[PDB]
Amino acid sequence: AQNPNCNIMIFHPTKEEFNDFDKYIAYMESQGAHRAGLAKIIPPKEWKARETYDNISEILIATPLQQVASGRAGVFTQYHKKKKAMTVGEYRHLANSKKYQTPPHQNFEDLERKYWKNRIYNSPIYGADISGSLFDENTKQWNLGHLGTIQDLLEKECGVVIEGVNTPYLYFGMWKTTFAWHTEDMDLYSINYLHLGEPKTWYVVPPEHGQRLERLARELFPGSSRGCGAFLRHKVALISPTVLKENGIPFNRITQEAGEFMVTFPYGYHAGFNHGFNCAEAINFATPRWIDYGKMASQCSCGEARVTFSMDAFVRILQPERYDLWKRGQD
Ligand SMILES: O=C(O)CNC(=O)C(=O)O
Ligand SMILES: [Mg+2]
Ligand code: NI
Ligand SMILES: [Zn+2]
Repeated sequence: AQNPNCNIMIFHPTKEEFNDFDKYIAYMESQGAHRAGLAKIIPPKEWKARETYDNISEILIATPLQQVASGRAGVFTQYHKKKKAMTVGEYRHLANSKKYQTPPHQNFEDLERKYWKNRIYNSPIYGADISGSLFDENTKQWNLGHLGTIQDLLEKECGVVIEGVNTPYLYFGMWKTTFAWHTEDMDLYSINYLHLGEPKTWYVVPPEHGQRLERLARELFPGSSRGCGAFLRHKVALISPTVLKENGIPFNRITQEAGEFMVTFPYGYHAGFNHGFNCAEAINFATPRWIDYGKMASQCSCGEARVTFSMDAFVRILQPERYDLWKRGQD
């Protein structure tokens, strides 16, 4: 078995190997990359996402989210308070202000320590989940707006044609902005490209061990667990590496830098934080190997998780018994 310790793997494809996205994902899985739940892909030196980022300041963040925490430093939830719209140039200036800027630090490890010590005492503002793309239309390789759609994959594998579309999302971050522990909708893959700015630190649980994280979460968030049988779908819970180690939960960590891709694999729980002002682009995707994960994915029916238009068909086709109850949740 390849990668039996489930380590995060880092790949350096050549420009020739960067041509065929599907083939490269399958290659990474032949080497055991998926067992970690997360992989890093460093693009060939010849590649670029676009020519410059000098002209992005007028993108609008219609609904910036202030991420307010409750709990203790290693075990907390966050809720998202909606703020007034602002441009990316306005948000960048805010991120760099004395109130929000990254503190002085020695290295990524010192910064990580400071994040876990102090995150709960601040409420950073995240420009998350903005439909759009920063890839140039002429970028032919690993262009996250030009990937094979999940609807087309389902149709190719299973023969059924379904409604829905699959487009990317932009994330503008600042110091301490946080992504809570989650897997993707319908336990899909994700791919995330850090276009510019400061790094993003990731934590990940191997898919084969995801239920250990879920059992810890039920213990640590007992009211939330009574409310919903899949409450990590709400994407609000944080658990620190120290707490994971104390409870024996297998995980790994890695820091993504500008210019790098990360891939999350089906049922790979992940969480993390931004180091400072940055911009990432991410999208879900599927492969043939996903279908069995999609059929088994948990679902939130309590009503809280509320998701995209395209999830309907995935539930309806892959999970027809659950369909009815899940759709009650969504309506
Ligand atoms: O970058 C973020 O805030 C969150 N990203 C992801 O969970 C992802 O790409 O799958
Ligand atoms: Mg602009
Ligand atoms: Ni994700
Ligand atoms: Zn729920």
